[PDB]
Amino acid sequence: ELDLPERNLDRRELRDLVNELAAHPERWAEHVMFPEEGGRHYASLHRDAYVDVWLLCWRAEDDTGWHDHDISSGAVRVVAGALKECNPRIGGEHLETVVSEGESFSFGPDHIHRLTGAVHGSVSIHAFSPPLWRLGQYSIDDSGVMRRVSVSY
Amino acid sequence: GELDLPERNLDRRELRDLVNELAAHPERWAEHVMFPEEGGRHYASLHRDAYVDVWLLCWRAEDDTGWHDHDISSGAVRVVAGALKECNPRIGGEHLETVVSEGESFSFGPDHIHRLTGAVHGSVSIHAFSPPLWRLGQYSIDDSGVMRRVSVSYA
Ligand SMILES: [Mg+2]
Ligand SMILES: [Mn+2]
Ligand SMILES: [Mn+2]
Repeated sequence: ELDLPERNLDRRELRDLVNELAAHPERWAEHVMFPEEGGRHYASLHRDAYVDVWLLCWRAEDDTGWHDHDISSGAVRVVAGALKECNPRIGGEHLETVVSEGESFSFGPDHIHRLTGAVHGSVSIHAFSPPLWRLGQYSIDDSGVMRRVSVSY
Repeated sequence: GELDLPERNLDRRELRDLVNELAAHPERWAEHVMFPEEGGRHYASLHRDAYVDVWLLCWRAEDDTGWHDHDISSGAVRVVAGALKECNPRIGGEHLETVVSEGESFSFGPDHIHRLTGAVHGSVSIHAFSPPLWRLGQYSIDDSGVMRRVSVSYA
């Protein structure tokens, strides 16, 4: 439990949150784990009615896929390693951005992105507000038409 | 008002059956026909409950829904009069367009992304959603090309 307001957080507060937490390894160091081949390691660092905070440990094999967070704003802090944040572009020229250790970014609830290209041993802290309850997972058929599946997580 | 429908969700086929049968019963919707001189596309509610939403839409040639999805709602359209253009997005910009003319209908599942543009003034269509259309995702494109989905409450 942290000293946060009794409400949903905007993306500026979420960014400060992931960084403040990166600066307190005492609360996330023990949850680091790189499954040799299970699923992308999730570790709840704090969950309440207003915020979900996760620690993610990445293998080179991990990819979120194109997705959105419905109504949830979000922030990411790379603790170690580096991630690839891609934002969709109609036309196929998808904007791609390498986010290196020490760096962080945030976004509002309308964000569509994909996290991948994780160098082995990468560690990141992800916070969502309101809590992440439903996501939209996009897919493109062989023909080219795009879909959005609402999923539970 | 309210239609006498089952107390459960309807699938795509049932939603298409519904909009087609309502077209054949103008007593249920003829009175709600209206084409705004100005003030946004006209929507009139025919039925809203915990399982199904039904709307009558009256189109002017300018009207446009924009690119959007229906979250978890399956849906169906019947064009009663005139015609609409049903566009489906394509990464590349070559969006798939399809004129839906009077008498014609189509259904879709919850994963559908589309845009409907009124093709002719005086067009009228019936739209049904199950589960109810209480949340809608409206897509936008910045000149950078980056696309974003704004979730909206339509309940
Ligand atoms: Mg709390
Ligand atoms: Mn995400
Ligand atoms: Mn629609």
